[PDB]
Amino acid sequence: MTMEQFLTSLDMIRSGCAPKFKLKTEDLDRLRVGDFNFPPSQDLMCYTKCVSLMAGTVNKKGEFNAPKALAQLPHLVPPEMMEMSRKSVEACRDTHKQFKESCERVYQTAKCFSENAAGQFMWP
Repeated sequence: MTMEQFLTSLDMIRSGCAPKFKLKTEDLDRLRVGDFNFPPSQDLMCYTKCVSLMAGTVNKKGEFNAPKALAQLPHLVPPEMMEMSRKSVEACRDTHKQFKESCERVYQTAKCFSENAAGQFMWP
């Protein structure tokens, strides 16, 4: 996919998940730019689980599937973002083992991704 297609995909992905939750637009826009540096509500955390479930990178228990995520990347991000995404998959594939609750497992993995990107990170 192209960067232009990617950028638009962010909104389409959000559209499938955001209506299920009570969300503040200021919070989503911070996540959108990779700013995970504020306290998340439970809704925001579960929002990230819904996004990741849409991506097929986690299961219903919030467990991150690193080999499948790696397999799915060419359908998820554009070529410009492949290497950093691959780097983050590897760097964050275990951080989900340190939390027990499914929404927090995914949120914390997502936060880890944002901290292991060399500036190029965007969340739907």
